Amino acid sequence: AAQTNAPWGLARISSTSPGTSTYYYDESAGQGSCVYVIDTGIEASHPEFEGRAQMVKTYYYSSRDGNGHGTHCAGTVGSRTYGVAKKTQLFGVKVLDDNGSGQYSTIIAGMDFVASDKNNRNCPKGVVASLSLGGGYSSSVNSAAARLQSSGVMVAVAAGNNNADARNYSPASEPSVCTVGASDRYDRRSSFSNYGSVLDIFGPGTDILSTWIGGSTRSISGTSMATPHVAGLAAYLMTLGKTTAASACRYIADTANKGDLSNIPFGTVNLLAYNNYQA
Ligand SMILES: [Ca+2]
Repeated sequence: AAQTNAPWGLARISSTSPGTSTYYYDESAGQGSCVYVIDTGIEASHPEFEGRAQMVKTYYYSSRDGNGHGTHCAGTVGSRTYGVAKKTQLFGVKVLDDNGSGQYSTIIAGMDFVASDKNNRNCPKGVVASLSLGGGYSSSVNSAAARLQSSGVMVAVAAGNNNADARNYSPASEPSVCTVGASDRYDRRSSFSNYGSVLDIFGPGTDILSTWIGGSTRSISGTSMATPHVAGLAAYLMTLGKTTAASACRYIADTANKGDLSNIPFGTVNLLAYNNYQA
């Protein structure tokens, strides 16, 4: 399949080179996989989701995304126009309030929720979780992310936006999950992206067009935007049978575009997520 005039980040993850605008992908498009978006919620009624999104848990008075951030992330995972895995099922877990923040105890509960809830969902091709959130180092937050990954979910987490070593942030610093840094359309490390030996992979994170609340769209930036590119890529690859939840981060790193990014500090991987689709 080919989607012309796609958001630059979609075009980038199916290209060996920057500067193109068509997204190429196998038409299976993540069908039969599931991605949990653990964030501010998802505006499921948005037509861009085509009935494939649903809120499954909230820790607040409503399951509505009153912020937009979670809807944007979900759109990069799996919206029809802005998504990597255009046929995946999307499940929203609202651990962040409408101001975009959440207590670590609530975030931990939401991770353990996903580890159990996947047993209530039909995901024959596999399960992914996208965590575009984080704060300072917490062993409890890291151990929750480790449990989620151990349970058989491909966990993708944002590296953080501190232009610092991700070792000091959670869940970014949990070794066993897939920690995602951000790049821009000219293949630079995004100025704000964290780095360090705990990163597994980079994805597009600067000026990312996706869905927003009120049935809308907008472009925003962050490692929060890079993470769902990787989560959607994992779902896509698991539907194709190329990898599994336990192995997907390594598979993505093995098949990434290697050595092509700029402003990568010494000791940080120079790997950019790539779907290696050949039509
Ligand atoms: Ca890792």
